[PDB]
Amino acid sequence: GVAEVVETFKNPGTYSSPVINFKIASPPGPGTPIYGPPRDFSGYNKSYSLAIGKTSYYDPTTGTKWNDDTITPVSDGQDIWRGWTHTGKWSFFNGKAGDKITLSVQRDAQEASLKGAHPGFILFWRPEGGPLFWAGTQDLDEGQTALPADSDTVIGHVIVQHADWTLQGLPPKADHTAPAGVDTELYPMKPDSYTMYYVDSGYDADKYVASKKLIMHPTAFKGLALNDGTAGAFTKSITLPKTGYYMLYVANVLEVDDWSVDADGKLTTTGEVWEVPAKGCWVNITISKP
Ligand SMILES: [Ca+2]
Ligand SMILES: [Cu+2]
Ligand SMILES: [Hg+2]
Repeated sequence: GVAEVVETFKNPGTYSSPVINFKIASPPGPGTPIYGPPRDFSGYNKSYSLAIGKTSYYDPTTGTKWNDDTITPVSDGQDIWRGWTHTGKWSFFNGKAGDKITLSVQRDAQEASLKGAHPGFILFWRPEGGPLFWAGTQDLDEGQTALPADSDTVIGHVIVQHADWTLQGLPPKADHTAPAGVDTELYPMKPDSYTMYYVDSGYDADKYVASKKLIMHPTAFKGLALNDGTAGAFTKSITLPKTGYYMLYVANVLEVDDWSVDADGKLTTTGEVWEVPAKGCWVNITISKP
């Protein structure tokens, strides 16, 4: 591994390369929007707070699973539920090859004792070096010549958490470029495709109640479990493999007594750990150096 998941563009569609926003902080509602500052962690020792949806990270409500064909036995890599792109929250940073940093997500100071959050993340590298405008994708098909402020494209509405992610069949694009340094044999710049290269991912595996279980796959994400004895938080050391622009996705794993997905793919749970206030589930992402 890692697996590579290859999507086929379709607009309207799940894999329509929709735009994400780096300020939106309010929970999966509307609800009435809350926007904060853009979550740029460039320079590091930055920290931002925002709300994450109940099952966003490993999300049966997506009705979508993928499978990871790089796991032996392949049985162990199947029916991996996707995360939701838009009930997670997106951030970015610019950085340098070899940069040694530490990512921490934990319950927000003001929710410090409410049980619920089991944050996880995915970190991607975008060899294009910056936000990617692509005309004819979902939210850029109305004559736009640029991305809206504080926004960027991602492949689709339901995301893979342990794979390189490729979109193919895009409206032909003559200016799909990378900067001078990028090895375009390893990281090709296609007229009709782009890839989000996997960097790292993990989630908080510490339960609030040892008898309970996480809405999480039995085996496929074994390498991604993060255990530190503290429910509601994880920390992770990350060395940046490349110079340039990184895209960070953070979302939530839900703890339950039991859960089930019925024939019509409806999600049911019992005994949810979810003591979450009117304002929603708030976490704080900090990237520090070191
Ligand atoms: Ca933990
Ligand atoms: Cu979405
Ligand atoms: Hg919560």
